[PDB]
Amino acid sequence: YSSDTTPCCFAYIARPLPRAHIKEYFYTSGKCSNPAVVFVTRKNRQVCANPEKKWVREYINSLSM
Amino acid sequence: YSSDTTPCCFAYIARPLPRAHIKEYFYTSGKCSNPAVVFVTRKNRQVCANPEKKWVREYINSLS
Repeated sequence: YSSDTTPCCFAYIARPLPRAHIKEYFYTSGKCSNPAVVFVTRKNRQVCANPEKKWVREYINSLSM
Repeated sequence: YSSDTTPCCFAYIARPLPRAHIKEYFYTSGKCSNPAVVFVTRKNRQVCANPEKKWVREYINSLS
C-alpha cells in the first residue's frame, strides 16, 4: 500500500471561483474521508470544492473540453 | 475548515528510511483519519510513518 501522502479536503469553497481563473482540476483520493474536486487556479492555488454542486459539475464539464 | 488541501497518510513505510536522506518532518493534520508523521526527503518526497514506532520517534528527536 502506498506510503506517499495524498491531498485531502476538509471544507469546500462556499462561492464559485471565477471560471476564467481555473486551468485544471483533479479529484482527491477515494481514501479521503470526503469526496472532493480540487480546482487549480492560474496562480497555481489548489481549491477544494463540492462535487455535488451544480457550478462545480459545470466547471468540470467545461474543463474536460 | 480551510478549503486548501492537506496531506494525509493511508499506509506507513515498513522499513526505516535512511536518516541521511531526511531533511525535515511534520505531523499530518488531526483532520486526517490516521495519525502520521511525514518525513520529507532531500528530494522532497513525503513519506508517511507510524508515530508509534521507536525509529520514527528517534528520527523526530534528531530532526528537532
